[PDB]
Amino acid sequence: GGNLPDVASHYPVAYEQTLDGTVGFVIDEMTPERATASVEVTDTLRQRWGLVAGGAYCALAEMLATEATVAVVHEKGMMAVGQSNHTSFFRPVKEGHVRAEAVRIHAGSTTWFWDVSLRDDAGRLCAVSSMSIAVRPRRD
Amino acid sequence: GGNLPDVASHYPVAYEQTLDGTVGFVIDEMTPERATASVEVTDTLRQRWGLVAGGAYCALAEMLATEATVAVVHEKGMMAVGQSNHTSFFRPVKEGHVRAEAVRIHAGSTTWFWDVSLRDDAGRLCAVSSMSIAVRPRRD
Amino acid sequence: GGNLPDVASHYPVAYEQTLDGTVGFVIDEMTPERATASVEVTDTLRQRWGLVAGGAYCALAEMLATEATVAVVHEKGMMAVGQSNHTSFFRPVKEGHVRAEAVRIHAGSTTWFWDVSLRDDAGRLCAVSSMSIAVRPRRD
Amino acid sequence: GGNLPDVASHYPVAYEQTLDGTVGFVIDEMTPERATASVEVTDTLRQRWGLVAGGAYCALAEMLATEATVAVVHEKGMMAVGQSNHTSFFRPVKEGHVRAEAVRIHAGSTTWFWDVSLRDDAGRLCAVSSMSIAVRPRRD
Ligand SMILES: CC(C)(COP(=O)(O)OP(=O)(O)OC[C@H]1O[C@@H](n2cnc3c(N)ncnc32)[C@H](O)[C@@H]1OP(=O)(O)O)[C@@H](O)C(=O)NCCC(=O)NCCSCC(=O)c1ccc(O)cc1
Ligand SMILES: CC(C)(COP(=O)(O)OP(=O)(O)OC[C@H]1O[C@@H](n2cnc3c(N)ncnc32)[C@H](O)[C@@H]1OP(=O)(O)O)[C@@H](O)C(=O)NCCC(=O)NCCSCC(=O)c1ccc(O)cc1
Ligand SMILES: CC(C)(COP(=O)(O)OP(=O)(O)OC[C@H]1O[C@@H](n2cnc3c(N)ncnc32)[C@H](O)[C@@H]1OP(=O)(O)O)[C@@H](O)C(=O)NCCC(=O)NCCSCC(=O)c1ccc(O)cc1
Ligand SMILES: CC(C)(COP(=O)(O)OP(=O)(O)OC[C@H]1O[C@@H](n2cnc3c(N)ncnc32)[C@H](O)[C@@H]1OP(=O)(O)O)[C@@H](O)C(=O)NCCC(=O)NCCSCC(=O)c1ccc(O)cc1
Repeated sequence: GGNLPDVASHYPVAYEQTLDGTVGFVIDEMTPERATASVEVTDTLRQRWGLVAGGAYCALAEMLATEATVAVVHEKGMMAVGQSNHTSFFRPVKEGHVRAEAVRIHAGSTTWFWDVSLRDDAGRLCAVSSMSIAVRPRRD
Repeated sequence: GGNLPDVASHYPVAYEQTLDGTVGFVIDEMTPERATASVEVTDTLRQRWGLVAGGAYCALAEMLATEATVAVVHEKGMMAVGQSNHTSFFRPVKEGHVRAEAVRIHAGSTTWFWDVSLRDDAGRLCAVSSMSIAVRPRRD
Repeated sequence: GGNLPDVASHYPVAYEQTLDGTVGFVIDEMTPERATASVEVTDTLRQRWGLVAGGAYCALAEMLATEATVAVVHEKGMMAVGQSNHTSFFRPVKEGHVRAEAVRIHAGSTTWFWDVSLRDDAGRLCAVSSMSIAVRPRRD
Repeated sequence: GGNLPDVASHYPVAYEQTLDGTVGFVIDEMTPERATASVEVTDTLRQRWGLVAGGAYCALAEMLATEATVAVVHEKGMMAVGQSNHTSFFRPVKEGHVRAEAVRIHAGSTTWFWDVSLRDDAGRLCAVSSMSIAVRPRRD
C-alpha cells in the first residue's frame, strides 16, 4: 500500500492496482512540511528509448505532494488534489532508482505548494517538480 | 506498438513493456504540426481516490509531443527529449477515455513547443499540458 | 486609463502611475472569453541588452487575463488576482510593438485560465503566457 | 547602474532607462551559484488595485537569474537569455520592499535553472519564480 497516509476506512482503488502501485512507488517519510519517496527503475517506468519517462517523475512528485497535504487536511473535512505541476528535466535516468524529496513552501487556505527534487542513485538532480495542490471542502 | 513513428530499426525497450504501453496509450494521427492519441481509463491509470492520476495526462502529452518531434528530426540526425512539462488540471476524469490533441506552436532550432489539450468523453477540457522539447545532435 | 474595465468608482492607484501605465499598455478588445492588448516598444520596456524584458510580456499577459476576469466577476462580489504565470520566450523583440491576445480556456468557480499569445509587428509568435487567475469572495 | 555584472564596455541601453532601472531594481550579492536584489515598492511597481504587479516579481527574478548567468558565461563567449519563467504568487505585497534571492539549481551546457524566492519586509515568501536560462554562442 505504498506507505500512504491512512486517512480513510476505504479508498476507491487499491493502491497496488493504481498507476502508482503499478510502477512501484513507495513513500518513505512524511511530515506536514516535508516528505520523501522512491521507486526502482524497471521497464514499466521507462519509455521506448530506455530512459525514465518524464511522466514518471511527475507522478512521483504529485503523489508525494498531494498525499502529504491529504495527511494534514483530511481530518479537517478538506480534500486535496493536484491543480498544476511544472516539471523540468535536467538529466535523464536510465536505470537504478529515482528518489523524491518534497519540501512544503507555502500552505494557504486554498492552495499548498510543494517543491519536489528527483535524484538518481549518484544523488544528482535529474528533475524538479513544482506542485500546486488545491484544498477544498469535501463534497458529501 | 501504440503506433509511434517508426524512425529506427530497433528500440531500447519494447513499447508494450514501457510505462506508455502498460497504461495503454495509442497514437492516432501524427503530422509535423499536430498529433492525437487516446487511452482507455482503467485502474492502472487512476490513483487511489479513483481519478486519473495527473501523471497520466502528463505522460500522454509528453509522448505525443516528443514523438511528433522525433518523427521530423530523427532523420535529420537529431534527438528530441522532453525538457519541461507544465500541466494544469481543470476537471477530474473518473472513467471513459482521455483524448489528447497536440498542436505545435513553435519549432526552434533547439526547442520545439507543443500545447496538448486532454479531453474526456464528453469533449470537456480536463487538463492542458505545455510541452517544451529539446532538440540536440545525436551522440551515437 | 488603458481602456481597462470600469467596475469601481475608485481604484487605489491611478492607471498612468502603475507599472502598466508607466510602460504604456492599452487594452483594445475585451469579452468574457477573449481580449487583446498592445504596447509600443520603448526603452522603458527593454532591458540593458536592448531586447524587451521577459517581465514586460508577463505583465502584459497578466493584466489582460486578470482584468478580463475582473470584468465578469467583480459585479458578482468576487475579486480576481494572478495566482500563477508560466511564460515561455520563443523569439526576442527589439523594437516595434508587442500585441497580446488572451483566450479563456477554463472558467472554474475558483480558478480561470487564460492562454496569452504575444506577437511582434511581423505577426510572429514571440512569447506565450499561461495565466491562472484565482477568483475569491471579496473581503469587506 | 543597479550594480549588474560589468562584462562589456558598453550596453545597448543605459540601465537607468530600462524597465529595470525605471522600477528601481538593485542587485546586492552575486556569485556563480547565488545572487540577491531588492527594490522599493512605489506606485510604478504596483497595479491599479494597489498591489505589486506579478510582472514586477517576474522581471526582478529574470534579471537576477539571467545576469548571474551572464556574469559567468559572457567571458566564455556565450550569451544568456530568459527562455521560460514560471512564477507563482502566494501573498500580495502592498508596500515596503521586495527582496529576491536566486539560487542556482542546475547548470547545463545549454540551460541554467535558477529558483528565485521573493519576500516582503517581514520575511514572508510572497512569490517564487523558476527561471530557465538559455545559454548559446554569441552571434556577433
Ligand atoms: C492566490 C491567492 C488569492 C490564493 O490564496 P491562498 O493560496 O489560499 O492563500 P490564502 O488564501 O491563505 O491567503 C494568503 C493571503 O492572500 C490574500 N488573500 C487571500 N484571499 C483573499 C481574499 N478573498 N481577499 C483579499 N485577500 C485575499 C491575503 O493577503 C491573505 O493573507 P491573510 O490576510 O489571509 O493573512 C493568494 O495566494 C494571493 O493573494 N496571492 C497573491 C496574488 C498576487 O499578488 N498576484 C499579483 C497581483 S494581481 C495580478 C496583476 O499583476 C494585475 C496587474 C494589473 C491589473 O490591472 C490586474 C492584475
Ligand atoms: C531561447 C532561444 C535562444 C532558443 O532558441 P530556439 O528556441 O532554438 O529558436 P532558434 O534558436 O530557432 O532562434 C529563434 C530566435 O532567437 C534568437 N537567437 C537564437 N539564438 C541566438 C543567439 N545565439 N544569439 C542571438 N540571438 C539568438 C534569434 O532572434 C532567432 O531568430 P533568427 O535570427 O535565428 O531567425 C530563443 O527562443 C530566444 O532567443 N528567445 C527569446 C529570449 C528572450 O527574449 N527572453 C527575454 C529577454 S532576456 C531576459 C530578461 O528579461 C533580462 C532582463 C534584464 C537583464 O539585465 C537581463 C535579462
Ligand atoms: C483544481 C480544482 C479542484 C479547482 O476547481 P476550479 O478550477 O474552481 O473548478 P470548479 O471548482 O469549477 O470545479 C470543476 C470540477 O472540479 C471538481 N471539483 C471542484 N471542487 C470540488 C470539490 N470540493 N469536491 C469534489 N470535486 C470538486 C468537480 O469535478 C467540478 O465539476 P462539477 O461537479 O462542479 O461540475 C478542479 O479544477 C479540479 O478538480 N481539477 C482536477 C484535479 C485533478 O484531477 N488532478 C489530478 C488527480 S489528483 C493528483 C494525483 O495525481 C494524485 C495521485 C496519487 C495520489 O495518491 C494522490 C493524488
Ligand atoms: C534537455 C537536455 C538535453 C538539455 O541539456 P542541458 O540542460 O544543456 O544539460 P547538458 O546538455 O549539460 O547535459 C546533461 C545530460 O543530458 C544528456 N544529454 C545532453 N545532450 C545529449 C545528447 N545530445 N544526446 C544524449 N544525451 C544528452 C546527457 O545525459 C548529459 O549528461 P552528460 O553525458 O553530458 O554528463 C538535458 O537536460 C536532458 O537530457 N534532460 C533529461 C530529458 C529527459 O530525460 N526527459 C524525460 C524523457 S524524454 C520524454 C518522454 O517521457 C517520452 C516518453 C515516451 C516517448 O515515446 C518519448 C519521450
